[PDB]
Amino acid sequence: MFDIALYEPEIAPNTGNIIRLCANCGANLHLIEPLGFDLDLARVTRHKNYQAFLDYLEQRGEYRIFACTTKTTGHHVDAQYRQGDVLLFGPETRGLPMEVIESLPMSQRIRIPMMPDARSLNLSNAVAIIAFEAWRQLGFQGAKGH
Amino acid sequence: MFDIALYEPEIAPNTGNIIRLCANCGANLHLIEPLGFDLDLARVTRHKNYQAFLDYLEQRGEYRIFACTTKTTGHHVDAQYRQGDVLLFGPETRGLPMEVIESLPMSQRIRIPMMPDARSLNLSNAVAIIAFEAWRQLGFQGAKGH
Repeated sequence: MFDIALYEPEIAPNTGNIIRLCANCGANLHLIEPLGFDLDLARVTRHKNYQAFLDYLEQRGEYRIFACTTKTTGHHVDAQYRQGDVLLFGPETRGLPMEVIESLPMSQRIRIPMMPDARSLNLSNAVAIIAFEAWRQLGFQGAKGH
Repeated sequence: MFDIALYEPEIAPNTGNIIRLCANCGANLHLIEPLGFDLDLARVTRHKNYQAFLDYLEQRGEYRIFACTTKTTGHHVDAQYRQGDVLLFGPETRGLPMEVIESLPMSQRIRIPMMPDARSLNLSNAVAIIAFEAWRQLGFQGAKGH
């Protein structure tokens, strides 16, 4: 239904959790280099840089990049997901650069609700939250017993 | 709006992630002993056993225990959450015992959708998924800018 992309991921254990998460919801995982670690992987694709990631997507049919950012008023539930959507996340401590975020329509910028004075989410929990909202809107197509 | 409870949690790093997660959605965290590790914590309460956990809840107004289990046809989106609900999770590798699950109405037993042949979810990702679905149904009451 959709894919997950990590921009320059930093913490290997998080990328480990996100690989398992991708198997549970049927997503393939895109890692945009450079990684903060050295690197089952049958659903994992590495891209040299953001532009190479875009060049790879153009050849593979319909897509939209939804960027996880605090720099928006729209939450992950307000977006309307479609087959081919890609859920993009920056490093846990830095988020995505402005040149990536500003390349996207305002409606493809999504923030996860949070209480005032809370710490950032663990990246893998943020992926799980957005991935399961996309999958909900797509009727959990592919789920066991469904 | 709601609280999270871990039955005999095993892996400390997961409990760490779930503490941060609880701060993001405004939940308090209940740990039902024994823990698999020795143990900010201002929102964390330890209970000697399941019955002590129930004795603590009875004195603190309206509640329902929703148990995360594969032993149900109903998914986390089919449940209708209310203020006072408690989201209960067993250890990642064992899940909850039958004597806990069977004490609950069938509508308080929830499973997260998953692809056939996927590994179990990391516990903290399963908590994030159910916690953010409850919070969605409760209008993300308390969220920044909301």
